[PDB]
Amino acid sequence: NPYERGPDPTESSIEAVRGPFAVAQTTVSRLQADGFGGGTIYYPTDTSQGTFGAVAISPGFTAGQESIAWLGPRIASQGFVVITIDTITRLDQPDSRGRQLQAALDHLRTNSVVRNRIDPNRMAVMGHSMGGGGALSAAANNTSLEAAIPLQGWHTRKNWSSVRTPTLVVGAQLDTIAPVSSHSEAFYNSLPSDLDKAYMELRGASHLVSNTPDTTTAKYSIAWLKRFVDDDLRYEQFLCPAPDDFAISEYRSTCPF
Repeated sequence: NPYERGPDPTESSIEAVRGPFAVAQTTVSRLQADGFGGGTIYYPTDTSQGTFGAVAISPGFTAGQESIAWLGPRIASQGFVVITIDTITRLDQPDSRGRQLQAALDHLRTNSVVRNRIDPNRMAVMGHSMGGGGALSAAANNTSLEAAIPLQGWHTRKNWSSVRTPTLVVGAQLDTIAPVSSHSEAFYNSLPSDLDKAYMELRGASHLVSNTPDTTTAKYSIAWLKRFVDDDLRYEQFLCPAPDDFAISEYRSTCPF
């Protein structure tokens, strides 16, 4: 595997707030952003290992970058280029959020400080709430994307049988804004039964668990991005079988991957 970056993983390593890679950051202004509201790009300084996969993360309804900012460096320090985005308007709906994630990803292709540090062929999308519904429609409209991770996703669209991208559905057990029964789980169920997918439910969690550093969210997002953006078989051990995790209320997957 030429996409493997960094040492072998442990539970501590995926749980760390920072991985082995030192990180820096650029900002894309609202004007500099074609198709999205700007954002911050976190990237590893070490190029000696090779180019890195790319991830775009969208916030939720009326939310901005600060709701998801902690995910940027935490994930980038594992070996990824991560852009946390603002939306064009604060009221943008999930379908619009998917395009803004795709245009944020596209913007990375041409970014001066980043394009040499990116493998443009290996990209992923994430999002909280309507931004998670954002992530799903971005995958449903780009079968080349490598991973999709809706975090307590919200979407009026329940059928995702067209998604061909490995998808990790992170639900909050006590979510009342996007309850897992009619959102997260419904998304997982309607994903192709043949897809590499997994549903993970955080025990006792509210809708807002993704808006503050949550170690369970980060550690399994990292494993999922490693396993499927890098084809890094070293990280399958954390996904298959169900994590031995108390923070996890429920879990179903299509393991083995």
